[PDB]
Amino acid sequence: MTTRLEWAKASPDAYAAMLGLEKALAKAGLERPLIELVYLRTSQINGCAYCVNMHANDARKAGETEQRLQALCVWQETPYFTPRERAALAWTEQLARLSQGALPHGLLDELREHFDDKEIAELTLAVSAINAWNRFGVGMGMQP
Amino acid sequence: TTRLEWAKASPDAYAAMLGLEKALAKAGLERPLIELVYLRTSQINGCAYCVNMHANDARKAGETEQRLQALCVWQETPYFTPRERAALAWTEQLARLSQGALPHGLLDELREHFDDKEIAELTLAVSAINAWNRFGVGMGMQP
Amino acid sequence: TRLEWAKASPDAYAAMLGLEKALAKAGLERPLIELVYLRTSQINGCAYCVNMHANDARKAGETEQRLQALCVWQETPYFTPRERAALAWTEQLARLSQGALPHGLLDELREHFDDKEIAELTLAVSAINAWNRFGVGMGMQP
Amino acid sequence: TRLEWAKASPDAYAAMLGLEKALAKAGLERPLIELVYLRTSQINGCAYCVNMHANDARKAGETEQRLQALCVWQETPYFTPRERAALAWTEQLARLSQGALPHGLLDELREHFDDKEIAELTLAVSAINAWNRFGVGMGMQP
Amino acid sequence: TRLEWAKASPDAYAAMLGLEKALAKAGLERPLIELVYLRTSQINGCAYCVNMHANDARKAGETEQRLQALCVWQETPYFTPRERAALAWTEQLARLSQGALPHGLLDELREHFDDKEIAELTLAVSAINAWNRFGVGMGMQP
Amino acid sequence: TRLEWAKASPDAYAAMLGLEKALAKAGLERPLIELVYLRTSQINGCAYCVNMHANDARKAGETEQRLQALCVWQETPYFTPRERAALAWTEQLARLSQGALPHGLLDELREHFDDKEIAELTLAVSAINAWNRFGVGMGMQP
Repeated sequence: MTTRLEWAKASPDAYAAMLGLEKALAKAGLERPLIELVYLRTSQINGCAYCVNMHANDARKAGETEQRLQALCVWQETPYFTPRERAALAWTEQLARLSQGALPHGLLDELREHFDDKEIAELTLAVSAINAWNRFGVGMGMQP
Repeated sequence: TTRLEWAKASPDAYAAMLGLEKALAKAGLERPLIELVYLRTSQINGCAYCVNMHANDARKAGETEQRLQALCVWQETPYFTPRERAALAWTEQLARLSQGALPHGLLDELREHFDDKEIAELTLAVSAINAWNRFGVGMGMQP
Repeated sequence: TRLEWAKASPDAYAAMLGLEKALAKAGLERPLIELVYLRTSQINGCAYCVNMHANDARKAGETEQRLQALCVWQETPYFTPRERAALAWTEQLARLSQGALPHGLLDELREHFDDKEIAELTLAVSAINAWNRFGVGMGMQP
Repeated sequence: TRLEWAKASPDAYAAMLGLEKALAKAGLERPLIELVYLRTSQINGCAYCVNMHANDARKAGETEQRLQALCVWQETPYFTPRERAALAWTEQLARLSQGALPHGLLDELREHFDDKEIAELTLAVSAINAWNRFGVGMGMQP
Repeated sequence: TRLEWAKASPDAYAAMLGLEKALAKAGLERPLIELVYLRTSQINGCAYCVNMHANDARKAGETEQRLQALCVWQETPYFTPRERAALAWTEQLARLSQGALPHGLLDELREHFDDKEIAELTLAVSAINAWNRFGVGMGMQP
Repeated sequence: TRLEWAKASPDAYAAMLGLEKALAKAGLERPLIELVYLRTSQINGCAYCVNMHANDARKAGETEQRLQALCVWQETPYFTPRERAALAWTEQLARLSQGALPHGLLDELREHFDDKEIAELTLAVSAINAWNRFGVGMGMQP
């Protein structure tokens, strides 16, 4: 990492609070490989190069396949993802671009074809946290 | 009103999110600035639950009907301090992170008004409301 | 202001005031017109109009809760089905430059308004769209 | 038309007609106004107004080359520095809902128009923006 | 032009011409291809191509009313179902960078065209999208 | 695929292949071309092309760090000045439907490439844009 402002040095509290997001999802029932896809697809949408690099590397270390890794930015028209992963990425895409308009009503319905309500909160936790990391990532000018 | 009571489905999720709130309660950054950050991001993201909560909180604190109504269109008004306007510029750009690059001279601009600890706390504020909005919209919360 | 356009062109101003005279004599509820003006001025980024029409709406006894929730009205229970159908029209027509409007849309507001009300709502929308272009164009701050 | 808005509200029709009376009296060139009208109608997707104003410009003869190049006017050499300035304005005010307008813009047109003219141009912009909303919303088709 | 690219790379020019050579041989009707070419060049902001294909279309018959209405074709009564299907395809493939194609679109197209004609329509779309890229990139003017 | 377009139109497919034959004879580095193809397909949403060009880039060189960073290339240190100039051109021309090309942009790539190289680059950009339209349009999946 290179950065324009060492935000964990300047505010240990903020850094500790953000780790708390990670600590809660580390405990989550939701699969780590799904979460990695959510982190990776979100960081791509948000243009956070540090987080893209980080989370591609982690998904790959856990053996994520180069085929799914390269195709994730265009997942909709690929045969590579399960209906469960696809519902979670639809959620991810829409919630990454929340500034752009209303979220479709039936999206949460589609999720619950594939996930229980606890998984959905954990999923939304993951979206929420990466969107948070990306904002420090890009705002503080961090680079891989 | 909600479609999914997520704080009950995942107590860990809720605590962690409260964690962000506990950290900003300890922040040096002023609460009335945090309220405008929260209210404005909530407007941008279309979180009607959060817009309602944070408008209400700013007002009780609080904080002036003219500034609350003008906030959505702050840029072209004379109601906000140079420092508030630096933070609101930051807030607008970071709400719309999916939409493109961040103006590369922008962080330099809020360095004219905040120190680095404050920048970090501001970005924490920006990041937390962005997160709460994702919950408010995702779970279909209404005022 | 950057350019006092009413002094520059008295004719333009009186044509613009004439829009207000036509809808001052409209059978459409004033409080609703106020919400059309405020929402449109929000969408178009006209601080002068936002301040003016929030202030007039409040003066006329609109609620703070409704005034602060207007920008996110879709996901609130504060507005009547009638107000909601007008605000959906307001929103689409504010953004006319950004694509087609759904054809089912006029049929939908037809369920809430008669044809004279629709025509009057559309005048309201056009007028504030008009006022907003002068507001922003000429650099008016509130 | 799906809805006879002039029949439904005679006051709306008369107010709008009054905007056309003000600009009929204005100093600003008619051929410039027809380009403003046609370009806005293109951006707003009002097929009724595009057909009406392209026909009217052709009738006053306006020049098929300029009519066909209007929609891409920026990278053509068919338009004057004064038309280009008015068309930049037209473009920005059509799209007012999409964000703020660049502050240099009003400064730039003051290099080509005096303040009375700017007020008349802006009236033309607002007027056609208004007609387009009636045209599209009421489902007019040529 | 800012860069005479055919001279710089006669090979590039030769492969680009090969697109036009294949479409010359196509079953698909020339007047439809001109509309596709015209509408794409409008959308992509290539004034060079706009000028060229409006001119070609007209000198081949085709009708001032249809040429002025092309840019708002959707809300006009001027175009056949066959042409409407190709223009929707054209609009969407012009704006490929802006999101996904409706899955229904190809099926819709299949009601009016055979698969050979679709392939040829896609070639046409692809070719003008290619020509506009040189046209705008190399700073060519009409 | 939803439509075997090479069988429906052998002539379309031969023409498209002739674009690839021309760029195979180009001086422009193949590694640079695979990045332009890959980045364009990402932007245009062609999963078929993204798979193919990710795979060919990896075969041949080239280095997971770069493949995964490409979609966010601007904010990485992984790409050379020459490559960054070509990727700015690629991004802009991918999104031609969205506005005017920045006016100093050719002159910037001109600091890194001679004119032949910038007919070849623009040929690559144009060809992958064309391939993406067949891929998305015919509903091809990897």
